[PDB]
Amino acid sequence: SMTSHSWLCDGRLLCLHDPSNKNNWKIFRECWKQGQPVLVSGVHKKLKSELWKPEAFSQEFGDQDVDLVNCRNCAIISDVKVRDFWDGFEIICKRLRSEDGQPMVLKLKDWPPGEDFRDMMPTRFEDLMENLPLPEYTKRDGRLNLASRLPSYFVRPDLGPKMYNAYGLITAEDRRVGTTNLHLDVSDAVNVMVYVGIPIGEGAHDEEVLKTIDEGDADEVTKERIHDHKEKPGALWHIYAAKDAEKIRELLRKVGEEQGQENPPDHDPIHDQSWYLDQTLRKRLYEEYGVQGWAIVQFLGDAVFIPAGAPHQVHNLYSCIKVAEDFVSPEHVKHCFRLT
Ligand SMILES: O=C(C1CC1)N1CCN(C(=O)[C@H]2CCCO2)CC1
Ligand SMILES: [Cl-]
Ligand SMILES: [Cl-]
Ligand SMILES: [Cl-]
Ligand SMILES: [Cl-]
Ligand SMILES: [Mn+2]
Repeated sequence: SMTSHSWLCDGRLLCLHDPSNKNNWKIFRECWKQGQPVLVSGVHKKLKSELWKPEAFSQEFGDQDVDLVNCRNCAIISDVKVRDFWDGFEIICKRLRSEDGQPMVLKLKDWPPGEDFRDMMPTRFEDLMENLPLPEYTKRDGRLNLASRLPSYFVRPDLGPKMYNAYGLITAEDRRVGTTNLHLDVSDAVNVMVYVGIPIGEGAHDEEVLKTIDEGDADEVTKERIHDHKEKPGALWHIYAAKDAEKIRELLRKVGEEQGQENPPDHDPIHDQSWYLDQTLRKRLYEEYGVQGWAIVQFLGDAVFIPAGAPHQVHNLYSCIKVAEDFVSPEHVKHCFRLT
């Protein structure tokens, strides 16, 4: 039977099932006020699927100049054409190679650049903004989005949305690497998975994806979404409550010191965006500091709601296109205030 919602993370994560249900706010606001993330499934069914394909981005925009990041070692690949990224998205024999001769796991940096999404892609902008869930929170002029209503005493988010494009991590060694490292945002965000590319040429890499989800601490109901419904998993997230951010900084200062980094006692390892919490670090956070997080698998069409101030990291299982919009909910406006 169709149902309004369900629970993941053993009851700790709300999953809303109908992205356009006008009564979603009633279930949402109780979880959101407690500083929890929220998942909304089914957004892909509301979109024009032909606007979100890697081959269309390559054909329409392929001649623009961009920088890429090598996810395995953080090396920057400077001033290449954006088609050099898109044409290797799903076909592995077309990817740029490292010196070792392996195909690289790449992230497309800052594209479209700054606030240019709306100017470059007006039809994509319309399709996304008209179909975001919880529209009183997430639309630029929603009644519960304070972004446009705040004085300079508050840090205001840039004009969005922002696109996040990267290949899937592949090997056993890749399990310890992030697509996006641990960081926090002073605004709320909604992050939508609009396309998942399961490759060909090394298509059989499906069993290391299961070990990554399992070792990632994913709950038994999330594991059922693969085996039972054959949905496409895009990315493994870890999110932590805003209230736990200082204890995470204490762990990362102690590990930095153990690894012979030489850091002043006050430096901020979350702001640095230099760490990915692997299975060893996540267990140490729990055992030594008493901190539990949320392990979330984002499938095609899932919208992840990330609370302001919540530390979070992202690990792509397959090649992903994500589109995110920042907003300022009244529940979390304290996180962007410039005093006390
Ligand atoms: O006590 C709180 C509230 C959450 C409980 N905060 C202190 C830290 N904080 C900041 O430093 C601002 C300075 C400009 C942007 O972030 C904001 C949040
Ligand atoms: Cl909060
Ligand atoms: Cl467009
Ligand atoms: Cl709403
Ligand atoms: Cl990063
Ligand atoms: Mn973020």
